[PDB]
Amino acid sequence: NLISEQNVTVTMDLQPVLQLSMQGSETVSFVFSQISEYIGGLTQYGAVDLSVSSTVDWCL
Amino acid sequence: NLISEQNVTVTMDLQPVLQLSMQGSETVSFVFSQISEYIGGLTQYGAVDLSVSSTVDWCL
Repeated sequence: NLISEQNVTVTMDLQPVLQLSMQGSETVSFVFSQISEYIGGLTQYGAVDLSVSSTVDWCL
Repeated sequence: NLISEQNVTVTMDLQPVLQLSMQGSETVSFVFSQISEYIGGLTQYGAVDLSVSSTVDWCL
């Protein structure tokens, strides 16, 4: 039972990837100068959007 | 507790709205040429009207 052997060591790392990419304007400005704006207020549509890249279970 | 975050800054300004709109004649003329006008005087009805648009408490 003569034995000649060679060994290799395998190292595997699962680095966590957590990315939150936001597109839009980092300043959102509401300007009230008319009466209508005062009574009803500015409604801004699609100001900021968020995209999520993840490896594990995530909650935003 | 890996964290990926994005921040947006919201700026809200409440600009004061103060409007006094006058309708009528900016010159009001009283002409006295008859005796009756002298003794009793001209009475002018609805010479000037004022409309107020405001955001805060106001006194006219």
